Amino acid sequence: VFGEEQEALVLKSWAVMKKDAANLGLRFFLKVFEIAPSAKQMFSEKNPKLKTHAMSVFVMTCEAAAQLRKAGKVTVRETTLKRLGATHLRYGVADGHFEVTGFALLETIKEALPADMWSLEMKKAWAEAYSQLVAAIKREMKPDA
Amino acid sequence: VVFGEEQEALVLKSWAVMKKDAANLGLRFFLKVFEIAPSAKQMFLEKNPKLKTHAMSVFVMTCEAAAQLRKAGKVTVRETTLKRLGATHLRYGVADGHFEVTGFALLETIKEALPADMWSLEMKKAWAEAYSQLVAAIKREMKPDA
Ligand code: HEM
Ligand code: HEM
Repeated sequence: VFGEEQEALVLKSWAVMKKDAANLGLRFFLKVFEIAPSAKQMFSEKNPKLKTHAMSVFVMTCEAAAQLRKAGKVTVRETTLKRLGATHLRYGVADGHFEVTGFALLETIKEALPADMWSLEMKKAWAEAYSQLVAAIKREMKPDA
Repeated sequence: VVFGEEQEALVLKSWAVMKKDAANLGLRFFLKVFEIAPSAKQMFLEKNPKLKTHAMSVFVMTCEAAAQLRKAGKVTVRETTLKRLGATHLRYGVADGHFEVTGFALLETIKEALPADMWSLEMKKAWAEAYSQLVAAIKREMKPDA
């Protein structure tokens, strides 16, 4: 059901935000830690691993949006998901963490994006792709049945 | 202490004896497990081959842990990987106490299957150490690298 205009809303804003990714990712993380400071204990500033992770969140969320247009479902490489599941299960990432991060995602997009690009339609588009990505990763963080 | 030649020989020799009744062995093994901790069943009755396949892996990999602890200073990635094992047991919610119950059940099952003549405090220790060290390696990939 994810439309072209939905996929487009994600892609066109990404196109703009990836021009300042390093600071984008930093804002992304400062916001996560402001809501839930305890989540800093999972990692261990300009930490380039933090940059890489933030960008991963954004890039794969764009890919899930692409994949929701096409197959109407997240079609990420099965071994990438399984790996994803295991890493996040390994570091103790629970539902709460995925949610706070999704919330921080939307607020970081708002803050960083030109005011004239932000809307309810775009909010929802990023919220859907991100949720569907999280659902798939969660699926590999539990027994398959 | 220090898994050397003697401890290996005890495990290998005993395993060569028990191997002959391995089907009945593994079933008895996990029945004890479920008897001590019934809640453990929900992570996966006598007739289920997937249960037997699992009990076999425990015995066999413990036996292999024995050979590598002696030959290389520690347990190894042979038949699958530590990271794979870590990730599977994590994904099914297996805690320290589950590993421990299974080890107790292991030694209990070995003592029941072996000739009384072969059982000893030293034999007990050899299997306990090789199992303890395998579990330790597995748990290492159920957490982040310190
Ligand atoms: C859908 C959202 C997310 C995506 C796409 C994502 C993606 C990734 C990727 C690609 C890795 C690299 C590890 C590997 O090669 O498997 C990773 C690692 C990690 N993620 Fe996530 N992640 C997400 C959400 C989260 C959340 C919500 C948390 C916790 C608040 C989190 C915590 C971690 C931790 C602690 C690591 C390990 C450290 C590292 O690789 O540098 N992730 N994530
Ligand atoms: C050192 C001891 C043990 C060894 C060597 C071992 C080994 C294995 C192996 C080889 C697998 C197959 C999947 C894979 O390749 O990752 C597996 C699966 C599994 N193990 Fe263990 N395991 C051990 C202890 C335990 C304990 C204590 C429990 C729980 C009481 C347990 C529960 C499970 C479960 C639930 C699965 C998944 C089975 C399925 O999906 O049908 N294991 N184990």
